Amino acid sequence: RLVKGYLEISQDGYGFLTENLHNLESRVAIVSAGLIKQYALRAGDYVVGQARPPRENERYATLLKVEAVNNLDPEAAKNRPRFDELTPQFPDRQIRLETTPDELSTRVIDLLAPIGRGQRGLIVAPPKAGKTTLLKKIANAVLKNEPDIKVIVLLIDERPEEVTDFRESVQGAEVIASTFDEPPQNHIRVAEFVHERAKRIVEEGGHVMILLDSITRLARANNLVTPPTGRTLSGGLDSAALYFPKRFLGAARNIRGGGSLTILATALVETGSRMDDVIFEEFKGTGNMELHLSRRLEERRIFPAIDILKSGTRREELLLGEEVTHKMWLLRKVLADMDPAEAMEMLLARLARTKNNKEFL
Amino acid sequence: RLVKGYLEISQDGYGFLTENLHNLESRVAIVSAGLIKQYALRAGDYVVGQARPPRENERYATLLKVEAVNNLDPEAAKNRPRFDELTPQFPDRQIRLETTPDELSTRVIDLLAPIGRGQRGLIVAPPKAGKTTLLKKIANAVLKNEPDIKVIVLLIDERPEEVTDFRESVQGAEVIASTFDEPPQNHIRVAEFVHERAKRIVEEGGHVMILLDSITRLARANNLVTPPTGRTLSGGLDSAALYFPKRFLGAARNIRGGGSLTILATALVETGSRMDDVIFEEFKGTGNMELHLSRRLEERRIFPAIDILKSGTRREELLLGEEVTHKMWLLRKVLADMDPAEAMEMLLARLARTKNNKEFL
Ligand SMILES: Nc1ncnc2c1ncn2[C@@H]1O[C@H](COP(=O)(O)OP(=O)(O)O)[C@@H](O)[C@H]1O
Ligand SMILES: Nc1ncnc2c1ncn2[C@@H]1O[C@H](COP(=O)(O)OP(=O)(O)O)[C@@H](O)[C@H]1O
Ligand code: BEF
Ligand SMILES: [Mg+2]
Ligand SMILES: [Mg+2]
Repeated sequence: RLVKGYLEISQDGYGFLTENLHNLESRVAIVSAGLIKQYALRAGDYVVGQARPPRENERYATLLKVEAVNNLDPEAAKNRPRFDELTPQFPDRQIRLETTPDELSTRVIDLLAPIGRGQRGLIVAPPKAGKTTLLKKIANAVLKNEPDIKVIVLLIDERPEEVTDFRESVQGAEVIASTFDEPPQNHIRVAEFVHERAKRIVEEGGHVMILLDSITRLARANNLVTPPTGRTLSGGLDSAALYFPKRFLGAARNIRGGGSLTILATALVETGSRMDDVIFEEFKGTGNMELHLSRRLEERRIFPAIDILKSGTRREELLLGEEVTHKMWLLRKVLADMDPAEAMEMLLARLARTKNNKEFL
Repeated sequence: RLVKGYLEISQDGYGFLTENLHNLESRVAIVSAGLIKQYALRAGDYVVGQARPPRENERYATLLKVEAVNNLDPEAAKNRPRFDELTPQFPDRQIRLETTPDELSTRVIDLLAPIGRGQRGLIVAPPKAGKTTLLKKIANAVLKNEPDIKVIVLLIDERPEEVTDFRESVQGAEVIASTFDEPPQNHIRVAEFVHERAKRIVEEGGHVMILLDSITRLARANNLVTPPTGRTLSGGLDSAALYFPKRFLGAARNIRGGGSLTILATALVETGSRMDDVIFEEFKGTGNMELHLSRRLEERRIFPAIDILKSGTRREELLLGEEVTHKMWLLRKVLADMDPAEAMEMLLARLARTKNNKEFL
């Protein structure tokens, strides 16, 4: 009998193998501390192994033998550089964007913010600005441009029917979701489990995409979970709550020894709460990529409703050639001085004629 | 002897059958934990059954036998998917509106926010902006367009005489009311009971329609009831009180297995308190419909006093055909630029000539 799951090591030295729901389930498989020490297994490690029905007085199946860890033969787990000791460097492998149903979005993103491997990016938009739809387009583009990259879609505290829509429209990539009906406890648990899985995969030199809608809601759950920390930060935030979201996002990095962790998350702003603004400014100092969306552009029904002037990445030269670098610099200079909605309107009109490369030509 | 009511399960595993007043009554019928276990009854379930006079030393009549649960035989109770387990989808069945005493209002709403089954909608207006009268029009229009839909009206913390007006104007559709004379505890209890009833009916695939005036007042009661939660959001809002209103509203959804829960509620804004505005922005992120009414349009006595540009839904394509989609897109493009009051004036003048479908022609 074969069982599979993702390792979750408890406090007692033994662990369980989880399902896609990322929660304790009746079918989880027991993993003894002996096996964990035997294979240097770590939280989030994907374990596949033959198991047996539980004996009498046993409520969960026990993993008799470990077969594959993170899809590989487990000796390599013993002698590998730990994810935490991997050298972080800047995103050195740009990732072109193109999605057929709306490739305006992909070309505009590419012209506004290049994506590499190890990207620590954020999209900052008010509610109802295509934020979620842009995330969908990016997911589709990645699953066409980088099929090799494990694309993980994490949805925290968001709308269930949107969860269904992405699950259906992601063409099978790992969609982990926890709707707003769930308490922040569920959100934090699922997010951390997915995060650990991603770090374990990257520890195997893997390139991982995490499309995290509502990182702000994740921070909200973190604050709701932070037990006191004492004083209150301006806006209602807690001083020690944002440490966990900060670490969570900062995990995204490029590795010199193989693999990359790229987390692209969606940020809410212009929400009337100092809390949201403080979270945004706190995360911007950690991220390498920002794309700002304008509420007014959406109000005019101009899509993608991007605020071009505020958008950009850091170290684009590492993701773009000199010709492309000068092209983008020219484009920003031309558009820098002038109004947002008009900017998107003529950018769309000019890019609509042809693909971006010819739009240059 | 027969009795009927709605099931309210106590902490001790037994329950009582309630009347329309949605509270403890002397006439409530005891329900043993047994019957609940056999019939798998749940809170809000409507139970009808032959009862007996209570024995000596008994204060409440006891349900000797269960005959029907939610108007259907008890067997289906044992084998049915739980409401929490129902797959949510987008509102896929538009509900077209009309009320004879004001077809202007209903047709403008249809042109501004088409309604589907499972709609999580909201109308946002300052005090004295027709929100109550508009809700009255919607109640009347639904009781003419969708008699099949169980029309439940919930009036929380609102003017009593308006309650009574709705009583003789709702034409018998279930209305559960709790004026501002009641404490917030009564509001919370009654709202939760009605909510559970609605979920239980939809669990039987029923299309349930909930018109909730004073949802902001419901949130006020939630905040007043929340025992501490420690910190406070800007404007005086509690950090954890709003979870319950959020879950309450998010219950509204479209079920892919049949039935729907469509909740439309009245929101108060421009009230001079950060609290109402924070509530509005927070529920806007959960609702799939917003219809904005302008105080100035009321002050000019122009009705309905709708702010067209701010009003709109999400996924209209699922509720309207392509011709209607293009028509409304054209109408907004034309109306996008015009002043609120004057835009409404021109709209009313044009639509007054004919039924909306001929106004298209
Ligand atoms: N590129 C687009 N094309 C068509 N509609 C869009 C586009 N972007 C946004 N919208 C509309 O805006 C609404 C909100 O977009 P969404 O991204 O889901 O919200 P948010 O930006 O707050 O996550 C959607 O219902 C959608 O119809
Ligand atoms: N369509 C309308 N036609 C005539 N009078 C209206 C209309 N809408 C609102 N009003 C007037 O505005 C006042 C406030 O309306 P209502 O929505 O019932 O109260 P509130 O908006 O303060 O809850 C009422 O006294 C009513 O006479
Ligand atoms: F309305 Be957005 F999705 F926050
Ligand atoms: Mg969204
Ligand atoms: Mg009112």
